[PDB]
Amino acid sequence: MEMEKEFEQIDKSGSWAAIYQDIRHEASDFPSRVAKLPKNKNRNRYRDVSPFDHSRIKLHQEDNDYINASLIKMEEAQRSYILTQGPLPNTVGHFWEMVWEQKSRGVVMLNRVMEKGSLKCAQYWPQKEEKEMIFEDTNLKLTLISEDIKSYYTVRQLELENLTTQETREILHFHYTTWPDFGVPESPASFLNFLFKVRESGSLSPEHGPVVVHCSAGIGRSGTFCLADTCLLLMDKRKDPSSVDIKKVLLEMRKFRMGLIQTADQLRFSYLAVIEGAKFIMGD
Ligand SMILES: Cc1ccc(CC(=O)NC[C@@H]2CCCO2)cc1
Repeated sequence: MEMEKEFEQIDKSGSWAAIYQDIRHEASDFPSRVAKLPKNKNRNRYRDVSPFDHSRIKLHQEDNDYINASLIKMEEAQRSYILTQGPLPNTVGHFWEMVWEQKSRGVVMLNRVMEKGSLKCAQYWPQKEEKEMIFEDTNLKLTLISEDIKSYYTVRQLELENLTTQETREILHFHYTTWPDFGVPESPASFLNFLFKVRESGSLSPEHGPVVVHCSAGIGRSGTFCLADTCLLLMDKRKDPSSVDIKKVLLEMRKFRMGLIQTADQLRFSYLAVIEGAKFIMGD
């Protein structure tokens, strides 16, 4: 069923809450035993958000291999994403270790460091060229190279150096800065513009490791980003773009990380973004 029509039918009926709870009821339940070990309590931002054991990212060290991050692998779309929480004071070094080990080109950030008067994430990147960061726990150095500040997002060029081997790589930081403290944006225009800038960069392409995507918990805004990308890619690839079922794509992605899309408003926003993006890409 053409999603634009399904959309107006849910809107006129006002059944967004009922659709959203049907998804919550049908979603996969897999074990998260590593996340709940007592040695990992200070590696988790929220007690109710854990990566499944089968899909979790492992750090390459014998000590403790645990990070709150999951590999979302979309077989038909031929896209992979790592979804992770906003790093904590004790996990900044683990975060950059994962970026290095997985060969990611891009980091996508969908939150501000402070929102609603509370800290949503650590200040994990350098704000001035001449004041670099050193993560001694993981033996990495991070330097700000350049910064391009626009109305809805900022793009930063970073240099990450493995101090062990003296290898360096360029990492692009895509920071969406205007998601509101409450609710979702009114128009998906600036979010779609942002997604097309990440795509243009090569960060989402198969010649690199998976893009690292985060918000505060790594399931809400982060969920919206990968559901919209994968849905628009499937509409490009298939003979009938109207066969793409956004609820079925979301349940497939929820096999790999729990809780993706946190509210009925985020579900409605995801529909709006896909419906609108399907147009501009090929003038519909
Ligand atoms: C939350 C958090 C924790 C740790 C760090 C790393 C850091 O800034 N370390 C200090 C020296 C001064 C120059 C090189 O690094 C950043 C952010």
